[PDB]
Amino acid sequence: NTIRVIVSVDKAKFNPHEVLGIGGHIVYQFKLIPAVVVDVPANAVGKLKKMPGVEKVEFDHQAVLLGKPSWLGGGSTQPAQTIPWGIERVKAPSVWSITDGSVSVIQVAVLDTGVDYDHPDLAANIAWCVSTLRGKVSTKLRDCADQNGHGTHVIGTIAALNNDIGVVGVAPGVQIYSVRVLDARGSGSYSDIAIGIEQAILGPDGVADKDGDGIIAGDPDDAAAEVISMSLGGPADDSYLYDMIIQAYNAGIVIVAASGNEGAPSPSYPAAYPEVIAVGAIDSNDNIASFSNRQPEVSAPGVDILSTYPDDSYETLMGTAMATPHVSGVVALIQAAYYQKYGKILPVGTFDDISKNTVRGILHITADDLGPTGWDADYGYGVVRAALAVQAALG
Ligand SMILES: [Ca+2]
Ligand SMILES: [Ca+2]
Ligand SMILES: [Ca+2]
Ligand SMILES: [Ca+2]
Ligand SMILES: [Ca+2]
Ligand SMILES: [Ca+2]
Repeated sequence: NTIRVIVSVDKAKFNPHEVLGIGGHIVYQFKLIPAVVVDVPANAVGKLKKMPGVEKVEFDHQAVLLGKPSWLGGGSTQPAQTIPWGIERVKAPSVWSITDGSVSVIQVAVLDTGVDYDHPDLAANIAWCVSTLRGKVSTKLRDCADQNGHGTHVIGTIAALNNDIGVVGVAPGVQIYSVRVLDARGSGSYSDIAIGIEQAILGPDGVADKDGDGIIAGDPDDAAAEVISMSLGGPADDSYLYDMIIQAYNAGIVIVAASGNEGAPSPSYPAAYPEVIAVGAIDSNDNIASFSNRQPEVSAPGVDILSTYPDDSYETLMGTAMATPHVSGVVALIQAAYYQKYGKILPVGTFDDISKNTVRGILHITADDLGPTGWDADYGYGVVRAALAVQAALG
């Protein structure tokens, strides 16, 4: 009866009453790209096409969480802090006395099923809690809360607190924007994801560049996250989503996503974009996971990953979804350390980068090169290493 559709518009010519006229609804007018999410009856899609200036009509595609409960089972096994093997594998703990992410200009946004925001091992690091489900940006704690468990896990992988209890993240001091883009079942429309990406550059104040100097990420006066981490993917590549991705990147934000769990020969979207670092999964033997989609950029612990889980609990999951937050957390350390030393963050790399000069190049060079020498289709450049990466960033 009604269908959701994302129109790419001439914002000069385009009038939302026109769609309202044809029985439609306006879902979300993008702040950062000339586009608008709409509901139209099926027959109107014709009409919608040359509304002035509707220049492109794109359908709303489905993306899916990329982490699942592990074969080995189980919880936090002791009433003290556990360090999950993957945290130690990506060489995080030795960085912390330099930084643990707690540099205050630095935020990581995590677009997922939501967060258990008052989790005793998360709560202090959760700086903003948004949902974008169904096109409506909500900031109600009841809407922004994790109905699934996955985003809670993925977040504790980046940022669980270094303390008494539970687990610890790669960056246990970094601030987290939780942007709920996937429903209770872990399904998400691209539109909601695109909006989430926009919410992550806007930050809590709804403005991309308050103060007008074209510095977004790494700007103390702006609320923009510096990392957007997506433990999700789907098979569709739409141009308004890719445009949003180019908005993030241009803001100087590092974008990180799961390669996918299908054993496919290349990454899903958004991982498959040049501007995103595609992350594949290793196990505790440094073998590539056979589920891990091939031709990632880097790989990271992704099998039998103990992390935070609702409600105030912990669980062990697996997938390229679990690998991803290790990479994101390793970026957060890079940028935090870099900022703490120089007045400034590093630029996002490119995929090709083998320089000490960007986040991505440093990643690529300090990674632990497993399998065949150099970048390979299983490991990418290899397994990411916080300690060596932060040493490069500051050397
Ligand atoms: Ca802890
Ligand atoms: Ca600024
Ligand atoms: Ca400024
Ligand atoms: Ca920031
Ligand atoms: Ca709770
Ligand atoms: Ca290799």
